[PDB]
Amino acid sequence: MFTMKLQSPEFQSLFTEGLKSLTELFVKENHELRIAGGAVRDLLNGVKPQDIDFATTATPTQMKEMFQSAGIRMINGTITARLHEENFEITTLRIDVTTDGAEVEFTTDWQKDAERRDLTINSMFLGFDGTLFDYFNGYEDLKNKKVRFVGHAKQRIQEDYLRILRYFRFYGRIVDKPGDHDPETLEAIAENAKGLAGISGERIWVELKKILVGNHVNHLIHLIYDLDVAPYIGLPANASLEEFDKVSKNVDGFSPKPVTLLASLFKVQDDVTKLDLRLKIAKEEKNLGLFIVKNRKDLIKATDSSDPLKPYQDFIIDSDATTRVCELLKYQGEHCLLKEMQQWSIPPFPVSGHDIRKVGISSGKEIGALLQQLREQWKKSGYQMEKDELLSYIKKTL
Amino acid sequence: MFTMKLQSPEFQSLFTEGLKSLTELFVKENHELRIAGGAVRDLLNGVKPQDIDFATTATPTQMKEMFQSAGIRMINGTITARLHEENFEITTLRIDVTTDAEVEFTTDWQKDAERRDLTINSMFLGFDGTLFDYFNGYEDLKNKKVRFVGHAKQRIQEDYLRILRYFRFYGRIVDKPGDHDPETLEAIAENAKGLAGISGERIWVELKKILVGNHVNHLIHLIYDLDVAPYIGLPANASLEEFDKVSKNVDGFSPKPVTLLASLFKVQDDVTKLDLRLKIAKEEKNLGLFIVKNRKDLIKATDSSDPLKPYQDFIIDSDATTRVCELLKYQGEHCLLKEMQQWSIPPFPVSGHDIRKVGISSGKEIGALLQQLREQWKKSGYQMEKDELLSYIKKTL
Ligand SMILES: [Cl-]
Ligand SMILES: [Cl-]
Ligand SMILES: [Cl-]
Ligand SMILES: [Cl-]
Ligand SMILES: [Cl-]
Ligand SMILES: [Cl-]
Ligand SMILES: [Cl-]
Ligand SMILES: [Cl-]
Repeated sequence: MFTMKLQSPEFQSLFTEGLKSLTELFVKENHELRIAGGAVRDLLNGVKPQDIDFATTATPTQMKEMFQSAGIRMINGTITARLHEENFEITTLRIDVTTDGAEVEFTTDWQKDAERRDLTINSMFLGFDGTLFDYFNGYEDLKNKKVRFVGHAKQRIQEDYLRILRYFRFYGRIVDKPGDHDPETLEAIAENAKGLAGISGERIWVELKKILVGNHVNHLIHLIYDLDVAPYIGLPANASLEEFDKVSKNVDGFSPKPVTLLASLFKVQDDVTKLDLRLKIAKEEKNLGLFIVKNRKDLIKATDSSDPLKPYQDFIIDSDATTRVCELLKYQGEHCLLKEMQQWSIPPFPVSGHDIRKVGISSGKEIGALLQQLREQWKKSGYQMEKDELLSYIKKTL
Repeated sequence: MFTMKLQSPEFQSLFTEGLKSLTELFVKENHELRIAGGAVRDLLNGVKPQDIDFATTATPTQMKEMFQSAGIRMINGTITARLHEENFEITTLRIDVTTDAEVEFTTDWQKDAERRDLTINSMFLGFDGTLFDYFNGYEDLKNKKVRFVGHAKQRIQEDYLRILRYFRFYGRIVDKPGDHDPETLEAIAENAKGLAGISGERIWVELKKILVGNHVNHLIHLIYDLDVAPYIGLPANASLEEFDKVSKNVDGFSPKPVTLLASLFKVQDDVTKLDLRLKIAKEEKNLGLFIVKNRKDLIKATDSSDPLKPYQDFIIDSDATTRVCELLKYQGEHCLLKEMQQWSIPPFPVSGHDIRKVGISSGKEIGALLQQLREQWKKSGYQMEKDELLSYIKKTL
């Protein structure tokens, strides 16, 4: 028969020498291997996936044995094999066992493993021929832009409260015009938001960062506040949503770091330190937040000036600074200054003691006095004058 | 009082704007600065020195502060300053600390002199021309004596490369070779094996200086006689008769070091073995191979119209000129060497359009006639010019 199979440049680009060797090994050893989960959703949406999860009927012991006998190196129910300088993370199909005191049972039933997954658009498998295995209407849901739980929203949320944030993230990722949400899902989120207080800051921060750099971040942050999710994920309860609205417009299209956008919710430095206590963020992330909150009102472009970028250049010359300044320029919506700053090479002071000796000066004190005069001119020019102009200038002084 | 100070054109020639600026700086900052080492020996021998070693009581930290404070550029216990388009390498006086390498800075000139190797290299010269000599180096220099500060055995064992230094400086200062201090020869012979622990790069630097310096014949003989040869990458069974002939052949004609060395090599494998030990440059290796391969067969066309022709043919058929000129030096062909060095490689002087003119229009016929002329031109030793070749071909037609 003829049947529908996926074909695209995004799918084709996955078939590296490693992947071809892996798929041939599993065929040879009579174990089914398929792409699973988020990679499938990405492929169906026309995007090459990264960090693919592969799924198999082989148990972890069978995979170990097979890789061992085939001379294939393993790294790290999941086994990671390395073939042709590429890693492949492969997980045995499983069913969760209900316990009072976490346990799974391996299975070869693809439909049972699909039923374990959260959202219908993430519950699908793809064969390497392009056959789609879809047990929960995920394909139709994806096409209709519906973000829906496998089974009942309340039950799936109460199994892992982080799925509240996943709902938001995938909604941003697939929806075109935001606004339509299933009321049973919103009800489930609002009633169970408090469950997020029991989830690690690390897990939350991973998802929140994806929401912040993803599409429809304005809609989603508003919904997070509107459903009272915000307090349980380390966000201040009384944020300036007006500032967030301005800043989200400012950074749109300019690849903000997640903390850049999050800082528009912070009134004071203490909100960064409170967020850190909850979400356990990296030093770089915290310092970025403090930098923006500290400098957003005062470190601003010069107006009626020869170089509007001069205050920012000063801050950089006087002292990681460039990254922080560029984020600030995004935050402030200074689109016509952002790229200039990204492309600005920090110039050293271009005049040396020797340059002054060459114009006839011999005294150390006099050389230092002249260099100081030249540093001031150089800084005054917005760090733009070069050696000859500066030396020309000093010869006049003399 | 009146005292003896050095005065010569060679000493005066050092006093550039740079050197004057440098000396004034050290006086103003109250640090003694003197010329040291080999530059002093050269000056005492009547020659302007090239890569002068300056010595000072100032520490390296003091010199960096002095130069920075004065806006003077430093380059890369030694500090190098650039003033008035010239570099000056200045080293703080030091003493070596015995360890199971470390030094201590000193302001005692005599202690730094005692660290130096040979008495003729252990002196200092003030910029007024005062000589500071703690180990009889001036007397040894005038008497042509190459003598260690302290005992030869102990100094050689601190740095076995000092064996080659002894040879080098013996060739440099002695006029009639033959008198060697027996304690020094004994120290060399007993410790020659220690050169096996010295890197080939360091050895090759010194060996090259010996090969292009005076009295190379005596020195290579002494290297073999004292059994230093096997430890510095030379073959044990060399043809010293060939060496004697070639050292006489190249004398006065500035041989490259490998040109003279190749006279010790019986076959190409000796070049390859020297290279394994001494890690020589590709051009140095290829010169050795060229000489060994060609010395017997690439020879002048005796009793011919152009004796140089074999060599010219080699160059035309394909660094070849440099290699051939070294071969001519090797071979003692003094009456051919300069002619080759001044020979411009001539292009074949006739083109197809010359054959066309008074031609001949067929491309095929043009190429046949040009071939005939290339042949006459080569036959003539590449000296016939366009007009002579065209007259020749007109006759042929
Ligand atoms: Cl690898
Ligand atoms: Cl958790
Ligand atoms: Cl507000
Ligand atoms: Cl960190
Ligand atoms: Cl600077
Ligand atoms: Cl060494
Ligand atoms: Cl012999
Ligand atoms: Cl030609």
